[PDB]
Amino acid sequence: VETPPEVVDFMVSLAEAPRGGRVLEPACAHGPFLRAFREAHGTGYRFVGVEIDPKALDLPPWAEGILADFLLWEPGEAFDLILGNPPYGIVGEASKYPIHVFKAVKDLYKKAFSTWKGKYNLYGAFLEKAVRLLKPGGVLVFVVPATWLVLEDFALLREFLAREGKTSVYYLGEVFPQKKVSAVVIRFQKSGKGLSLWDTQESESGFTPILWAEYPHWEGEIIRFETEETRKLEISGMPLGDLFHIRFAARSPEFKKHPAVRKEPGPGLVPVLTGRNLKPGWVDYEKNHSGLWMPKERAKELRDFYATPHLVVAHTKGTRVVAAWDERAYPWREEFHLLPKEGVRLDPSSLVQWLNSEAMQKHVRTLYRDFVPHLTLRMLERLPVRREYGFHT
DNA sequence: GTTCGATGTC
DNA sequence: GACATCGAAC
Ligand SMILES: NCCSC[C@H]1O[C@@H](n2cnc3c(N)ncnc32)[C@H](O)[C@@H]1O
Repeated sequence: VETPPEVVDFMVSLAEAPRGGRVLEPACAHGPFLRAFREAHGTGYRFVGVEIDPKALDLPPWAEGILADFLLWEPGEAFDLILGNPPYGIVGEASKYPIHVFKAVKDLYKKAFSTWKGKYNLYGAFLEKAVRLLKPGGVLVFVVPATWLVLEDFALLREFLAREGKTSVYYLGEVFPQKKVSAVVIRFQKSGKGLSLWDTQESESGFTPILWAEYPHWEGEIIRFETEETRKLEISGMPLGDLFHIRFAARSPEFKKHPAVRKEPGPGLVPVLTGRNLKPGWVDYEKNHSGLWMPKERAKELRDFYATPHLVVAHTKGTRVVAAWDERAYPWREEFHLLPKEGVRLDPSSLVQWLNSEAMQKHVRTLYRDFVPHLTLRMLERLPVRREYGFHT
């Protein structure tokens, strides 16, 4: 894992520190950020690097190297500037997640971080740790995944940043070669308040920040790339979430242990559908992509709504809206399942067409770009639906 | 119940 | 690029 030169340069161009100030690079290894900052701003600073793997710690003699777990590190003094690229990843069982540590250690992280939510991520913890290590007025500059702009797992982190100081977010995108992640650079200052969202332009000369929008009273709300168009479209109709209760499919384990489910096709048996069975406007009821089969009528045992024809919206087809009406009412292993709320009148055919329209695809693409490889509930809830498609009585 | 991916694999 | 994880985690 290395950070592209132009990314480091761009980040260094956003960093600031007072003469003789303390500068730190967490999870430094050989310290690419300390080197770049020193070459750009001089040597009149106290350079510190923290690395947990001794084989990786390799700093120049003018910097102070510290062997320790950054997240549980307790220095004597706070810092004026913290910059770097923290490790990303969920802490969990190796068969499913990338970060592997003793449960007791994960317990220590949970105890130390007030923003730790759900499965959380190593990068969220590094952000909180760095902010806590920041001296009043101090500045932090990290490059991390863009997922924290919209995901629930990071609601406390956003709320934390909003109340601890001022934040600027610069969208980069997939700037890490052979690394499947959409990234953003965050410049946080432990003072003031508000949020500034910037887009960037890449050139040979490097990255150039382009001011997109400003939210002076940001309190941790989901961060999006709004435009006059997205705004105009959102107030043109009722949020989809006000018309439908939104549930998710029962998970693979539930099906796998259910006595009515089989690993092979058979009479009276039907496949448990997945995102691969959902297409724009229709459902492929024949193909089996889950390796699971079961009698249709028994599906209501895992989720009661599996017995009722209803609207289905995709979750993992990237940032877009793919919907279809499940007229047969099949058992599903994935996707969103929307049940109309009491008094809600709708036109399935027309609503489906609206959800799959090009206009809708552009709407979500503009707002959430490629932060995450999904259409999340938070995104789905806010989709605007006008009277032509759904009406609340 | 439902969330998230320095995604997993073609 | 196509096309979506899928189950451990809370
Ligand atoms: N800055 C480069 C991206 S992160 C990878 C580096 O982070 C170091 N690292 C991972 N977890 C760490 C932790 N908890 N504390 C300090 N360094 C860490 C790794 O050893 C590796 O050198």
